[PDB]
Parts: sequence; structure tokens; C-alpha cells
Amino acid sequence: PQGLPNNTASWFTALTQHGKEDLKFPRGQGVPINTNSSPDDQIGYYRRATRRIRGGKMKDLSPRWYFYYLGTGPEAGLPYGANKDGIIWVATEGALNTPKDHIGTRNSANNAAIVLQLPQGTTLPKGFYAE
Repeated sequence: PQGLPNNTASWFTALTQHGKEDLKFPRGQGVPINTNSSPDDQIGYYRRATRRIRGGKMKDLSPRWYFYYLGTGPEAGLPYGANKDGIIWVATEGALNTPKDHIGTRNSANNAAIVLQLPQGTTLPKGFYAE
């Protein structure tokens, strides 16, 4: 079996925002589970992406937050903690403040995104689901 391609460069599926609350995590939480990574790699950001369709004006759909490792993706040039709307920062204890060159971005045409999982007990804002 093969699913439809996800043309985003994030290595993980998005966290869909079903309510009015933006995505945010308490300090030390939010980094997606990746068994092929070390404690040093557990740092990055989520970026809000929005699909837009016409209805007759151009309305938007439920916002989706995609995780990118530190120093990679659409905000590769932003240092950790940099303020920008739609960008929220996450880091597990013990992570290094260095760009994750070795992990990088996903090639959407040949690699499937990993289902975003978070450790049990992770606090999520209202309208978000770990599923």
C-alpha cells in the first residue's frame, strides 16, 4: 500500500489545530519522537502552515503545525528562541544549540513523513491531539 504524497519538507506529519489556541509547549516538551536520533538532536521549531481554498472569497482551512529540526527548513536561518509569528520553539533537556545538518529536510517525492508522536503525558493546548 502507498498513500498520497505530503509535499511538505517536514520529516513528520502535522499537528492540526482544531480550536482557537495556537500551538505551544511547556519548556522541555514538544519534540517529536525519533528513535534514530541522539539527545543532542532534540531541538527545533513548529511552523504554522495554512491551506487556502476559494468558496466566493479565498477562505483558509484548519491550520497545521509542522516540526523542523533546529537550523533546517523554512526558518533554517532563525536562531533558537527567535520571535516570529507562526513559529514556536521546542527543546528536550540535554539538546545542543547547533543546526541539525545530518538530519536536514525530507524529500517529499521519495520519503514518507513519520507519524508525529509525543511521549505520554505531554501537555497539549485545547484543540490539539496526540491521537
